[PDB]
Amino acid sequence: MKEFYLTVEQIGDSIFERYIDSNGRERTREVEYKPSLFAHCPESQATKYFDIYGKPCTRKLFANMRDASQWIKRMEDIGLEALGMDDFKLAYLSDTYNYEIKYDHTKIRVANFDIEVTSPDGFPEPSQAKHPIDAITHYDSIDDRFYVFDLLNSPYGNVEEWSIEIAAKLQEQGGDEVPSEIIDKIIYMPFDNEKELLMEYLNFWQQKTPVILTGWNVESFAIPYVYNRIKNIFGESTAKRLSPHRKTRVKVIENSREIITLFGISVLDYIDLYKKFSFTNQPSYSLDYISEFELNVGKLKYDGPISKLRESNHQRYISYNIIAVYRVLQIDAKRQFINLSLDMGYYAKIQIQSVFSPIKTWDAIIFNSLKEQNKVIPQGRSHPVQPYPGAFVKEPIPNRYKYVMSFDLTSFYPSIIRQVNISPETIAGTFKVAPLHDYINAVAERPSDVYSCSPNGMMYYKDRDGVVPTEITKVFNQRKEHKGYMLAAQRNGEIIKEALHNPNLSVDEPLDVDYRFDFSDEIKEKIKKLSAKSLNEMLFRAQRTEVAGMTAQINRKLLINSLYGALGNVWFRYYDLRNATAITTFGQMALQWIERKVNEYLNEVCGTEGEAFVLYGDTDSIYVSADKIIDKVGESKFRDTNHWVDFLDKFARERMEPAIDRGFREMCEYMNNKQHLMFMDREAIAGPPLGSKGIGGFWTGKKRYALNVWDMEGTRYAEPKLKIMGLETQKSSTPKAVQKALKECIRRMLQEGEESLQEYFKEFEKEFRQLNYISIASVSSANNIAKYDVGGFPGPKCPFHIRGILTYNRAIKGNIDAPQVVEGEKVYVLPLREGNPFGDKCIAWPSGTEITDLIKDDVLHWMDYTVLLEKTFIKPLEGFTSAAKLDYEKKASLFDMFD
DNA sequence: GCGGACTGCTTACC
Ligand SMILES: Cc1cn([C@H]2C[C@H](O)[C@@H](COP(=O)(O)OP(=O)(O)OP(=O)(O)O)O2)c(=O)[nH]c1=O
Ligand SMILES: [Ca+2]
Ligand SMILES: [Ca+2]
Ligand SMILES: [Ca+2]
Ligand SMILES: [Ca+2]
Ligand SMILES: [Ca+2]
Ligand SMILES: [Ca+2]
Ligand code: NA
Ligand code: NA
Ligand code: NA
Ligand code: NA
Ligand code: NA
Ligand code: NA
Repeated sequence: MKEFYLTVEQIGDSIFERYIDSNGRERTREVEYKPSLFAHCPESQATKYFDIYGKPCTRKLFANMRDASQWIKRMEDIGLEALGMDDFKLAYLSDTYNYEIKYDHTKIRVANFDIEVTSPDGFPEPSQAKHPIDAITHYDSIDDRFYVFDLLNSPYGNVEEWSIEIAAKLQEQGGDEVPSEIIDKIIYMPFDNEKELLMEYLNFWQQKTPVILTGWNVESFAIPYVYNRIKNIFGESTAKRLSPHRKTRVKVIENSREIITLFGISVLDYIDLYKKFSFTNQPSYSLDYISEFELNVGKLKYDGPISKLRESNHQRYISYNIIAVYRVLQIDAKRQFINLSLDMGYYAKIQIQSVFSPIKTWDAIIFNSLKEQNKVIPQGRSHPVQPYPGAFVKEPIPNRYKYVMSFDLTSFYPSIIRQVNISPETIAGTFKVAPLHDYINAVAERPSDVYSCSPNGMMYYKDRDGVVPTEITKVFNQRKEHKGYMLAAQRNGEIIKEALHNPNLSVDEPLDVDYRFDFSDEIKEKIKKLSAKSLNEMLFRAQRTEVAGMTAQINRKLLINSLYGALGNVWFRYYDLRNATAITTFGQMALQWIERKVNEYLNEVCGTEGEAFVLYGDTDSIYVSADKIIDKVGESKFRDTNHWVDFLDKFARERMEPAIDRGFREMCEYMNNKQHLMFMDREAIAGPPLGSKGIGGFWTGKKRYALNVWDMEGTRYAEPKLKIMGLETQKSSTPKAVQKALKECIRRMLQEGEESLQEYFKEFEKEFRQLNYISIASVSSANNIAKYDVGGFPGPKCPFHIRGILTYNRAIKGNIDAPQVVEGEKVYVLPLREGNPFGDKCIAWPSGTEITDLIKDDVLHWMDYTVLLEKTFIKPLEGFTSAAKLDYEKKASLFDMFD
């Protein structure tokens, strides 16, 4: 097989690399890499190297990496540019692996681990590491085994061995319900003291050294705690055995927080993977909370506080440690962020941990792309931060909208890049710009007949291929493939959801199919014969396939969009606001241009004139009021809801899209662009159910609307799905129960009507005080707590949630055992009625947790339900209903005087 | 006593 790297590090004049050889074995080699950098030279000096602008350069080979660094500094002192890859690790990887890396994941040691630390005095600071590590579970992906290190003897208690029999038993059975599919993969090891556990762990680590190291919060807790604990006990030299190169780096942040860097290891903390790649914003990021959200597994329920869990129930203590490690594996099997990371990493030829940085990722990609043409990359330069203009957003008239069709452009900014051919080395020149609306209205003089143009004034060559458009097209093509798989899985999902209305009573088995492809007629035929058993399991498998596809497409989308954004970041080698602005300005033109073209087409094809059909639009989308389109054919001529949905689908697909294609084709001509790539396709088909009192949709303002959707990008929903953007139902700061209640109000408004809404509202208002306090608590990040802390009391302009935290601190003040609110993390927030014993109007505590028993009963007693209902529920509901022009409560009328 | 304008903070949409 082709060789491929695992990890790479620069240590002085040496590149330390771990790699899988052509025989499949893991090796490690120390290479004294001789890097090359470049300097401009006279034209007369023949060469094969040129910078991206065509200027010749001479290659400077250095005896070592240190000599190359010094040269860079002297070239700075002289005042001349030093070209080439200054991150020598990237240069090494590029040289060593001059080919598309095909890797074998089964050969990469992926380690998932989690540790337990009993601490009687609050959170055990990893920097201090004063308390014993009394449990470690370490999953090795090559062995496919859970290595469990259990401390039986500790200054905090002596305990019996953990029982795997009991662990496997149902909770109802007194057991721990450690998933049966892993019981056989557990390798259990008890220890009579910590030193022996730790030393044993280090020896295990040496035989099975992680390449990818992950887990939940491993970077901020597990790793630094293990490192410092071992360092405190055995000394630093022993601690450094955690690095296959015996080199670590302690980077410190004073508030004492430490982040350790283990050379030769790529740490991908899963919480960081999840935050960057999941596209969620969660009220809490405890593994308990995320596991529930992702896998629908129950919360690991134990009696008593964690600080006393080991002493009282060591059996469950260890089982929960094992389960916590497995839950991250389960989440990854679903989301597949480790696969994504490996993929990206080997594509760009970077350290795997650098997938968190789109700039490093693209710098490496572009660099490799340019290296192949014997071209030389420019030196990084210093730039001041500058604001610059972005997308256009249409101000919508607040109102209801019965029938709505939406259209969106495909990969807008990356497409704009490819079309215009925007790249650092494809810049041709500039032109005198007319006001933006002159280009939008097609009044302005054609910018150029020789070059490709943006309305920001930039001109680019139409013949020369750009390195940026070239490499952004490659990833875009990947993105497009996976989206195909995603949508197919989605369409298959719906097919199964409908079939679940004819559950055929029988004992059957789930059909063998690749959900990434639209079910064949044969398969669709079979499906209509299965029962809830086989159907529900195919639905699950279809949804897992869809999610896997989502991860792959949405993060390649993120990557390419991040290349756009990078052009607007001063730390990007190819930073250039000429290009970044060329993209955004072109975008503003494109959108408002098609707004006009679409309006023109519809006023004509409908017959009317001067009517505004586009009611809203954001960046690259338009929402077309389709009332007049439906009215033409009249509602009578429709058999059911699905009928007119078919109608609009066909209408948009047959008439509107070709018209839009024509509109953009002309625009591309106007700007003399390299290639027409403005592909606007239909998005949503929304409207109330046929013959109902539902309003279909509504807008309250920019980025705040709801739509009752029947079709989305070709997927016809078995049941109508609510598309809600911006509204309180979508925000993580909104209490769970309020989100749910607000959503039902919206569903009722859009699907059923005013009467139904008032019915539900009256009900919710009556019963809402029985809601669990957590479900009705607000959520918020807690930044700069100390900034507003004046003697434990709110300083000037102290934010509401911060006030709540202070209230909390005072309430628990003194109790070293009470849960502490962490700077930067999130908190639940509740209002307290006047006269409460807390001495303030609100209180806050760490999100995703029950508030400490110390004060729980008092908080429950003094909750201000009235303020809760009015601030979090009624006010937003008032905004929804006012805009749509409805009332959530029956108004008083002249009829109120009749019996 | 408190509404309207401005600010900080937070969390959306693209
Ligand atoms: C979502 C998102 C969009 N944008 C910009 C660039 C996008 O092209 C533009 C529109 O975003 P989107 O229309 O939401 O997504 P997309 O057009 O890039 O690709 P697709 O529609 O097929 O899913 O807004 C960002 O810069 N960053 C982002 O995270
Ligand atoms: Ca011993
Ligand atoms: Ca788009
Ligand atoms: Ca059936
Ligand atoms: Ca054209
Ligand atoms: Ca099309
Ligand atoms: Ca689309
Ligand atoms: Na833990
Ligand atoms: Na159970
Ligand atoms: Na120490
Ligand atoms: Na049937
Ligand atoms: Na006309
Ligand atoms: Na969009």
